[PDB]
Amino acid sequence: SLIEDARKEREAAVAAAAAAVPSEPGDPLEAVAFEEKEGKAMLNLLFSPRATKPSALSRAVKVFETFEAKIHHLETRPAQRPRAGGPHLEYFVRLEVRRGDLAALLSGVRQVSEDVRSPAGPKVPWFPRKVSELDKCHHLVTKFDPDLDLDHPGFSDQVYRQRRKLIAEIAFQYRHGDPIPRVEYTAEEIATWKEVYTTLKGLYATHACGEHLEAFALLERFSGYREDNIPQLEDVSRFLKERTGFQLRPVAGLLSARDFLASLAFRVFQCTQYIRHASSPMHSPEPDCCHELLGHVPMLADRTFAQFSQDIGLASLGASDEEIEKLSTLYWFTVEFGLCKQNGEVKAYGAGLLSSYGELLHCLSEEPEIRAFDPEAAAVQPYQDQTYQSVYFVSESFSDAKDKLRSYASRIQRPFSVKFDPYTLAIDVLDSPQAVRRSLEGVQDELDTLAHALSAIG
Amino acid sequence: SLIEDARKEREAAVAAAAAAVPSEPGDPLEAVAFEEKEGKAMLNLLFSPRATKPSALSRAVKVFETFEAKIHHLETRPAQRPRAGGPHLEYFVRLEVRRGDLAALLSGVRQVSEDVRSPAGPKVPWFPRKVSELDKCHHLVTKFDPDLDLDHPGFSDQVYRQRRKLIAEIAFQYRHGDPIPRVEYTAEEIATWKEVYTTLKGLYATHACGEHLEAFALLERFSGYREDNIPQLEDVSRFLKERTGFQLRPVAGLLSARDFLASLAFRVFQCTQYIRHASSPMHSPEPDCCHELLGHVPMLADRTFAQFSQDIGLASLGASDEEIEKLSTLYWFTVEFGLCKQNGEVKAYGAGLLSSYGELLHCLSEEPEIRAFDPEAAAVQPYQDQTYQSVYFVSESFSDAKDKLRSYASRIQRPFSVKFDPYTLAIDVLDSPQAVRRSLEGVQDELDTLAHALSAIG
Amino acid sequence: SLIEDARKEREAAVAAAAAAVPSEPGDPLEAVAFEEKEGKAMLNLLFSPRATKPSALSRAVKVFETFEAKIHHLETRPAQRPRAGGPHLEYFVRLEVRRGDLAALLSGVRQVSEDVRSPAGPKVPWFPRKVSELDKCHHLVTKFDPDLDLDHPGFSDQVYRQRRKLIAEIAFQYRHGDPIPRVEYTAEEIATWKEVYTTLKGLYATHACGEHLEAFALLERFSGYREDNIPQLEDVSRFLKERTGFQLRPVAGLLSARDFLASLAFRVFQCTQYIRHASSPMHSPEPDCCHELLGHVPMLADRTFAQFSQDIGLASLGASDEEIEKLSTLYWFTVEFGLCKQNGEVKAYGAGLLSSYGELLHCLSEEPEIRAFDPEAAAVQPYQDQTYQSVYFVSESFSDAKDKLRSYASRIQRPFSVKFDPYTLAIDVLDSPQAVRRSLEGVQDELDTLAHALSAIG
Amino acid sequence: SLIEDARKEREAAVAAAAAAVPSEPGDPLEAVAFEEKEGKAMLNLLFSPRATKPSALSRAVKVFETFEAKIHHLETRPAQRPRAGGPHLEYFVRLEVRRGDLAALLSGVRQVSEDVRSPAGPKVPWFPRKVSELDKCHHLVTKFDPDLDLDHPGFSDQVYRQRRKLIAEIAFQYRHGDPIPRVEYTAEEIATWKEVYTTLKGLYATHACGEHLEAFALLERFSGYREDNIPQLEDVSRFLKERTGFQLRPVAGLLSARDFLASLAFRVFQCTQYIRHASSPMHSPEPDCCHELLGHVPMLADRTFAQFSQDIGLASLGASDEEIEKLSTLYWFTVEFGLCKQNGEVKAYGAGLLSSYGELLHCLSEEPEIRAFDPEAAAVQPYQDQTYQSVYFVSESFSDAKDKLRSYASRIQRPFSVKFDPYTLAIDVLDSPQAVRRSLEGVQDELDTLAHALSAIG
Ligand SMILES: NCCc1ccc(O)c(O)c1
Ligand SMILES: NCCc1ccc(O)c(O)c1
Ligand SMILES: NCCc1ccc(O)c(O)c1
Ligand SMILES: NCCc1ccc(O)c(O)c1
Ligand SMILES: [Fe+3]
Ligand SMILES: [Fe+3]
Ligand SMILES: [Fe+3]
Ligand SMILES: [Fe+3]
Repeated sequence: SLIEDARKEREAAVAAAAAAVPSEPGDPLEAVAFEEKEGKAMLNLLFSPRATKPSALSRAVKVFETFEAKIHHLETRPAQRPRAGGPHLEYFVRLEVRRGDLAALLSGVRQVSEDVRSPAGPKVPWFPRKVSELDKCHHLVTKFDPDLDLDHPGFSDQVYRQRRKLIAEIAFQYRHGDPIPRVEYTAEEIATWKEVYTTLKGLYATHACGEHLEAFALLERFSGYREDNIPQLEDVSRFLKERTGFQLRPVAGLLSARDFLASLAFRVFQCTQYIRHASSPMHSPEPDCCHELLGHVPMLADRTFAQFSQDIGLASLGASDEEIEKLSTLYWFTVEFGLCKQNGEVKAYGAGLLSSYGELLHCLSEEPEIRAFDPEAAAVQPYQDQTYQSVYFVSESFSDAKDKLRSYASRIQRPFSVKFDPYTLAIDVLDSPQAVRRSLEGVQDELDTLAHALSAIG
Repeated sequence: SLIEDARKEREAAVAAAAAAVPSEPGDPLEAVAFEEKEGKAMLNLLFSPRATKPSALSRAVKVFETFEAKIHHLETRPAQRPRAGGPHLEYFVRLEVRRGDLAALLSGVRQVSEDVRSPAGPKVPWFPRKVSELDKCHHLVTKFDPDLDLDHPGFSDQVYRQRRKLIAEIAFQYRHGDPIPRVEYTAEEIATWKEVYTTLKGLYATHACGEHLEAFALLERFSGYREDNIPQLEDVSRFLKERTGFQLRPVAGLLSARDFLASLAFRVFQCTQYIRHASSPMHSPEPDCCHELLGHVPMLADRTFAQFSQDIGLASLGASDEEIEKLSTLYWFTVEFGLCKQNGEVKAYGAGLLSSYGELLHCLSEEPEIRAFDPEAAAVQPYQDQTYQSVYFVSESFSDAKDKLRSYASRIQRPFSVKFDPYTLAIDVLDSPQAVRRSLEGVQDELDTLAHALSAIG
Repeated sequence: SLIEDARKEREAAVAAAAAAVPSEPGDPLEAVAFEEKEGKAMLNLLFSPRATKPSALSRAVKVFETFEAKIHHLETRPAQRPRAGGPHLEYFVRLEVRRGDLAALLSGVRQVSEDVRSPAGPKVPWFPRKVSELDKCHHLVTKFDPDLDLDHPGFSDQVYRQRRKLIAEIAFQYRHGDPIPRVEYTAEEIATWKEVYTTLKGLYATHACGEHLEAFALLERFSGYREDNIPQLEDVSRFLKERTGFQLRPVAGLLSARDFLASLAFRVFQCTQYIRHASSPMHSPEPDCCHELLGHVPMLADRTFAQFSQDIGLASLGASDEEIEKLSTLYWFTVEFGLCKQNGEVKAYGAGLLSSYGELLHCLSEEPEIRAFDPEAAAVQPYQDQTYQSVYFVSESFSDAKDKLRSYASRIQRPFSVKFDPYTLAIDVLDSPQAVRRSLEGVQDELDTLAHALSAIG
Repeated sequence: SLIEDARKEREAAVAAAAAAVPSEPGDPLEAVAFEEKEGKAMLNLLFSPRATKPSALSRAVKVFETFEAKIHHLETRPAQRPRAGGPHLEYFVRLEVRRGDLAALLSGVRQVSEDVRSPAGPKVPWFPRKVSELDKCHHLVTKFDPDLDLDHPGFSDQVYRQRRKLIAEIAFQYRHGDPIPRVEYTAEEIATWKEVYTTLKGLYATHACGEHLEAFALLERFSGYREDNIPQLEDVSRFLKERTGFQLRPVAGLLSARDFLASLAFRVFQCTQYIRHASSPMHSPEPDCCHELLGHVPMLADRTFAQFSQDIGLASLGASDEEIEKLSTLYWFTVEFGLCKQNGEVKAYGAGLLSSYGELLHCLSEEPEIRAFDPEAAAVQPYQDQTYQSVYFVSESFSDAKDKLRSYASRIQRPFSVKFDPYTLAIDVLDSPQAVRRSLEGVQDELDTLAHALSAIG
């Protein structure tokens, strides 16, 4: 339903854009996007006048100086000179005018251009830079939003509502760096956990990826994945951070696509503490604690898989809503439902595959269609809800998927790039060569250390 | 007094070696170092027989097979062939014999060699690999050890003893990953903190490094470095981790040199919660909470300085006690007492310099001797205790010190090398090329990401 | 016929091995391979005695010291300890004994082992290190060897024999660094060249790779590829060196597979000055000057293709005869007959494809089988002679072929590796980490230069 | 006298600039630098009008469109916004106008600005990109220029003039890629060569760098550096190319500073075939064949020294005349006269040091001043002519000099950067990130090859 989530997010965004028009029409000056800085407003205007004699842009620049505005950058470059037949007439302005004088001279600039817009298109969808703001803003932007899910199967029990309230309070009031508040579990949830644990463990020897099996074995040895005791979150978070360098974060409510992908970028995984309804233990209408504990968490213990997911998250940064949907679809057809070709046979590592017993049976059956993984194909192919998936993609080696994702991100246009810093666990934008040099200096230092090591050995 | 600490550690180690002889002399088989594995014992013997005709090593290897021992690696190579005049006769054995049969055939091997030893010298001083064991073992190895310091100035007040008990309980019972337990502060300690804060802040505008000043300003803005409220440890730890990727760890008792250097390697700094005695606010007999908060913590906020310290810690890994002393001396003459040449004039960034008002006055005065920093010279030059330092080293740029330390580590012999992983914050030994290739793969992946970024920009 | 050449070379080598046995049998000491150094002989012996009690290797090492031999390295390590079920009993010796005393004590060592051999297997097939020896030794090893080719079509004309004599004299007496001696061309050869040039150029607009077309256009513009004048070798060599960093070398006679691959490694291509027989202008029984000028030379102007060929040559270094055959087959199915998928359609870049008009027609026809390129598949699939090829491999991008060859070389076992130095155009073996560090230093210097450039730009 | 050469070159250049004014003054449109392309002229104009109300730049841009000109890039950005107090008012234009209409509308643009210039300053001093043009253009630019040197000591003999004619004909008519035309030597020159060879070899055991000594030994072993036979140029060129990857080029006449530095960049060294005058064998008024054969050639055989010289040459590319003088001075105080600190004592490797017996005696004497090498200090300190040098710089390790030169080039501003390609021995400008990525791809490929090698070893 995450593709549904991405579609809902993008349609909500476009509706907001569809509602971003002034209530009162009739003003041709309503499309001039501007922002105000230090009492004045900095903005931009583009003109596309045809032919060559009508070059009255002087009047427009006679407008700009009419109020002693602060010009950041004026430029003019008639089109069809660098490329012919694809661009159109344009000339770039960026200027700061007194907010009162801004409209006054924009009235005069209306005497120069009528049928064009500002040259600056979509600037960027905002994204965090460090883990701290990732928690702080995305809890503030996700405040006061309870989940109803009444029409969903079950969820009519008041005790379920109280448990949801408790989980929401724990997650929403949780800050970064803090330890996971331990949550109790009565007999019903632990019994359901025991049932699902037994049913899934008895079949995990089959159809499952060997990495998943070994990760599960190590976790049940250390973290305590047993039918009797449902594991908490702090212990598994510590284990993952220690070995795979990964950690979790409790969350509830309607998570967007963007925040989830940002979390994925920061090598942190959002999670929910409560589990599915006891009336429906075989499947859950919404992914729950057991879903991640058995579908996401185990295969997430792989260093290469974690790196691949992190690369996905990195590519997700600052991407437009369409690209967000594409990345969500790729996640669905790779992480939630992913197939591997190892030891000759095909095994399953998908989270959704590793979270539903019926889907576990169906995935390796011959009824559903299976094909080799393709980034673009997985990014276009649609999904289904409340029904078994019939189309699957297989990746024999996670390295192959990683490099394919590298290529996909490379061909994905962005006005910048993104680098991750595990030292401070931060994100440094890549829009000027100076940051590239800064990163390369550390790269060279690591290379020198490696050379010293190589000299030492032998 | 850390050079004194390193000297005490090495003399204790050699005394243990001086006490590692059997109580009963007269057995020429007491020097055969051996360890027992799986019911049998794996060990090694070397022989240096002169001339060339006495080559009765066959008898020794007639000894080895006399009990069907498990031979790991037998080798023989007469000396003076590769290098002449510096080595001596040797031949390497490594074998596993039944622990009962081991001594029985060693009796026969005594018929072959008498005046030689085992070929395996010092294997390695054990060191941790991840942060978890760094806490767990080094708290278990440092258990049940209270500090007396009665002869030290003050410390006769029972309330001071109770405060020391509280700090020791907090630190010794603190585990990795846990948040810092907040510790209260009565009027006396906060008043002393206010006094020292005022006295040091009023002079930090002078004689101090600009990095220290800006770090202090940022901390007092965010962490709350003010005379009224003494800052805690969790907040500053969070700040350092967020910006400089550094964290602290409470500790008490007699810290060795080795564990401190290992902590330094893991980008974690050991610290004490209590402060100096109110009777002696001008100086402390032992470094305290204010010492690190004002001497270590501020300058530690520098990315380059933190990296330099981390490189020091990395070089410290597995080093023999003599090298431990050398590294301690370098730390004393660089971190505790370090001078920088910036903006034309000379400023101070040393922790001890930035922790004593009298030493702050004395350091930039013309009475003490000042010279340019040299790694070897700082590693040989001695110290003094309870008195102002007269010899100082200056480093105009922390990068220069960093590369000099790189060179010093390069010329420092080790049977391996060390690499740091900030993703999982772990340590991977460097003794086989395969680990080098593993690291280089990630290096190449980062290079590919940088190339993609460079393609994107422009 | 190059696969035939590789097969002939390997069967000749094994026949020499089959003839490397002493004429007089009956001596169990005839299999002890040894070499003599400075009046003594350095060699090695292996023993595989079963069980554990028969450990009379002492007697063998009682043999070694019986003549005061010079022992380089004695080792002993019973098998089934590191790996069980695949190895067998062994222990390594390497020793130098007086050449007269060598056989005398080998007689005694025969009292210890009878059914085993020396531990050192195939050391290496010798290969050059620089361009100079590549010319000097491989002309000395290929001296006094005329080509007969009488049974081949044509070649009964005495004038053809005289032309072959002239070409052989020019090539065989040509030294490295010298300019190409210009060779005249009478009316017959230039007329045949005009005919083949017209026929191939009229069709090169079709079925041919765009890189080939542009390279041919540039060459005919500069080098002078025209039907009227047959181009010489010095001009095209200068052009290739200037642009693609490649050069040619005249050669005749029966070229082995090894020397050709070594030349390929050194970014130099062996060539013949004479052309095919006028009686058979449509096809040649043996590749000639026009074959390379139109099949090899043009596509060789590609930087990426030249790099790919150079990587092939690099992988060829020191490879055993079987691997030589594999590399030859890969060259045949990639260089001589290679298909590319560009601009949607499939084009041909194979040298043999680009050298035969009939094969040019046949290659893009639907009768022959066409498949995607696979390194292993192309290395196993056989060939045919004097008949059109029915099986072809296609590579959409030369980079894909390059990385596949990288992988193939990686999985190809060698006791060392090879690096190329275009500064001195030499080859440095890679068998010790020190050379790796030496190379990495230059790599880091280039990285620093790139960082300086990046800082400068912008 | 090379500093004199650089000074003469720069004063000639500025005199040409001082003579680049129109013969007829009085036209305020004579300073508008313009170039004509495809029948029209592309150029640029800058205006610095004070205050803010006089913003009549519209009129100037009303001028530009008055003839339907082709505008490449118009920009406007008032100063004091990004940086205050150091820049002045400016706005950038670059436009192409009909060459007849260009002056016509420039007349109107004179009504807008009078006291300013074009915004494009010095574009670049032209430099070659490959070895071929380096020879072709710099022989065409240096055509018909005989050397007089009559006032110089000796050189009154007609036979000397004839020898100079022969050398000039050989060098000036020599093309790249061609072998060195061998030049005969009568009894007088070979006798002088024998004398200087004996005198310099008898002292080269002293005061000389060990690298020079070993290089000389290897050359006299192979190339044939003996008093009886004066060595030619082709043999030594082959030797240097084979080992150090360096080659020579005959040249005569008044060589500029720029062409010499470009040659140095291309790892090629200009040289003269004739030698000094027999009347003055102890010293030469101008450097000759023996000077380079004994001063430049031997120490040039060092890989590190050759790399350092190549880095100097690389930095020299496109540098302005002042920077050319700086580089020349650095060459004089490093290559011509350089001191090294090895084995404890100080030795000499300077070319001029290694070319004059009297200067050889004087250099290691205590009369001249000796100091540690500094790039800036050597780039500012002046010289003397026909007299012994009194000031010398010493570099203990050529790597130190190399990295200091790296830093000096880094701080040297250029609108681009330079990279060398030994594969095709070419120069690729570094002004766009795409070329950086192209280079980095090959760097990564070499890294992958190194990783494969490292995997193979062990
Ligand atoms: N993004 C939609 C919610 C979600 C998150 C993580 C999962 O593993 C999953 O199956 C579903
Ligand atoms: N190592 C001795 C104790 C110590 C630790 C850190 C310091 O900064 C300091 O001044 C003293
Ligand atoms: N190696 C066999 C001879 C040969 C060499 C080069 C070729 O391009 C070719 O077609 C044939
Ligand atoms: N550049 C001035 C001429 C010159 C060139 C090379 C030298 O080594 C030298 O001493 C003098
Ligand atoms: Fe899931
Ligand atoms: Fe301190
Ligand atoms: Fe061919
Ligand atoms: Fe010189």
